[PDB]
Amino acid sequence: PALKLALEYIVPCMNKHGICVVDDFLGKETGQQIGDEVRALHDTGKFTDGQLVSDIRGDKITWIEGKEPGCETIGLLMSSMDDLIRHCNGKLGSYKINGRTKAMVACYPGNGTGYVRHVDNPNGDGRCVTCIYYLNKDWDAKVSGGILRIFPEGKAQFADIEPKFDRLLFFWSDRRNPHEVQPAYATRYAITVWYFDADERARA
Ligand SMILES: Cn1ccnc1CN1CCC2(CC1)CCN(c1ccc(-c3ccccc3)cc1)C2=O
Ligand code: NI
Repeated sequence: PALKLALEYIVPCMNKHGICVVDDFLGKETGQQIGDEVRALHDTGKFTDGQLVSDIRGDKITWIEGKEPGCETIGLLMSSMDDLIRHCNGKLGSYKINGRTKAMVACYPGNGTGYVRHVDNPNGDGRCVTCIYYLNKDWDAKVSGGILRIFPEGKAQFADIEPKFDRLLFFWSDRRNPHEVQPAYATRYAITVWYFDADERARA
């Protein structure tokens, strides 16, 4: 229920906390299909070899426009993220969201790598909202790790997000939300898109 989710949940939660989670976003049939497509990209070698950690390598990535052969349902996910944001009108902060990046599909290989603490957009590059879709069936963070931990600015607490199947996450891309991915001991997939604020971007 896009507009309803938008108006009753995503808008008030973002404006109050700046971090929001939607479980069971596309449902398990579409979700599995996205899973399958991401796995096919992995098995057919479309991912990079992974972030040079040490040689130990971490998260493998691939940029996905949405129209590529074999990425149709990823395309569908993207269109559906786009619908959510659009049905938010201009009510996320005072931002006017007019574009987004392609989809970054990330795959942690399960070798104990994660991702160091960072801010997605620390220097005003246009990106106002980070949108992440998780695809990991029966993820148990107690056993496989890979929690996304956010450190909201000015709070003395963590916000730990499990990379659960069919979960969608929004958070502010700027310094309000430093985050890290804790070590992952199982294959962990996520798809991220960033939304641009027209003014910040016209001006980057
Ligand atoms: C893996 N993961 C989990 C949680 N956090 C992360 C890492 N997080 C921060 C670093 C990345 C990925 C996300 C590396 C790519 N990237 C990125 C850079 C530049 C642009 C860009 C530049 C110009 C014009 C338009 C877009 C878009 C995206 C990031 O921000
Ligand atoms: Ni990040």
